[PDB]
Amino acid sequence: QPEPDMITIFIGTWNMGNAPPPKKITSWFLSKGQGKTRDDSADYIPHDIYVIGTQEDPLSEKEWLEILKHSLQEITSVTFKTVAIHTLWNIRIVVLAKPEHENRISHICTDNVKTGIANTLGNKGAVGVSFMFNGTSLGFVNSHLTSGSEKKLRRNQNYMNILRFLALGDKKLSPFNITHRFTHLFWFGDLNYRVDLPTWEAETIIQKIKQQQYADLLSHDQLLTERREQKVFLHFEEEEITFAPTYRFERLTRDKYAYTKQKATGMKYNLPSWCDRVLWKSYPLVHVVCQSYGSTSDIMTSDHSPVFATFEAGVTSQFVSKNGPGTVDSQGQIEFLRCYATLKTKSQTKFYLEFHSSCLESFVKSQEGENEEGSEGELVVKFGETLPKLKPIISDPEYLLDQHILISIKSSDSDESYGEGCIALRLEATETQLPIYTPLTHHGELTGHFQGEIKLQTSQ
Ligand SMILES: OCc1cn(-c2ccc(Cl)cc2)nn1
Ligand SMILES: [Mn+2]
Repeated sequence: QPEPDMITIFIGTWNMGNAPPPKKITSWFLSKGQGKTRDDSADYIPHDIYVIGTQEDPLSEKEWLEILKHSLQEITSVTFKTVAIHTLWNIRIVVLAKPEHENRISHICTDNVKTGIANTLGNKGAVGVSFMFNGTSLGFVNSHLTSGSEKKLRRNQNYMNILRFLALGDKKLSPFNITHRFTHLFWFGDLNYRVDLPTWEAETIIQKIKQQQYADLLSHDQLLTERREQKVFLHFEEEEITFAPTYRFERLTRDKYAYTKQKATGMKYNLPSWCDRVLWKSYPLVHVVCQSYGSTSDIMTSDHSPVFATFEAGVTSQFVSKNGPGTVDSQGQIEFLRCYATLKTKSQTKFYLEFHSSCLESFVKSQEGENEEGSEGELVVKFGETLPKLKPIISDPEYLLDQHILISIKSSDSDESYGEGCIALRLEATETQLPIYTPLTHHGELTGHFQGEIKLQTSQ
């Protein structure tokens, strides 16, 4: 029974509005309703992994797991296995997988982050799950960010705190945050970004929605505008939105947006918004294709509609050779030529690189680079031909071309990372000098770039 090279992953996010779900929620898991929906012909075909994020979830873990498993069994006739469940207050993540994957899934981690301070600490934050699926690392974040149209900068701060403090994946990857630890990272939730249009335009927005004319609304979506200005979710993807705003509905129908200020809203307007979102970030040149992104029409217990997204995701096998794991394969090597880092820092410390990859027995430290003053005031750290030759554990090109090298540029003075990036080994050629490039980020913000050339030697 061969190992898969692709799986499908269902991501769901639903702010349940502290109400129990209705008796049938199968439309969510089938990707049916509005937007990019799943073909009817696929309805019986189970996804490999279902990741359910809820916010304002009033249920116990046991109660929700029973509903989820019985929903999936009804759809697929498969009894899904529980990989992980983690709850912070009323923010929950459930990961379910087909039973055939039980011996493919390992290194399961869970964590949460509480955002805010005093007044603003106690109900917002994020839960996350990570695990290995054979050779592939997968991370999942469900966040409930700060509410309110006039709090986009707080949401961006919440994002920055979650990606800095959520402790998932391989703890040896000490320079790297969750945005570099996984082959595929999915980040979803009630992100709470709003359509930034005047209050007076509420009924205009509603009439645009009823015409299915979303363009003038999406052009004011705070998440899209903050992402375009590189304020949040740098280097993440989101499928095009083709479904109506998922908030704020009158409960028990979907015919009515409830936007007006009420004592119950703290006298705030809740103009129709795409609060409920799914984004992803995958290592360079790994297959990931969004196959659905939409909202249900028939689940009306909450003032939010559920959102679904499904993905094809490339996965690799747990590779064994005669040599690695547990030794190197002399027939393999990774060389870096004419490499330099460009950093936004004012600092004048010397810098060194660390190279981290599961194709190495352990991470590799470089010698210090040569600082030059770049023309336009930047710091250029030149490594030229000084970088260590990396010795992968397996030389087979079917393995090595699927791997990735994480790079951290660290201060010699403090050993603190000034920038992290990732280089794919999925090269156009072996034994050939080829350009490489990654942006560098630190705690999610752009700090520079790393570029040069690479020369990969495989057994072939
Ligand atoms: O003790 C290790 C461990 C493995 N798993 C697990 C559960 C469900 C699936 Cl589908 C796969 C793996 N849970 N704990
Ligand atoms: Mn950090």
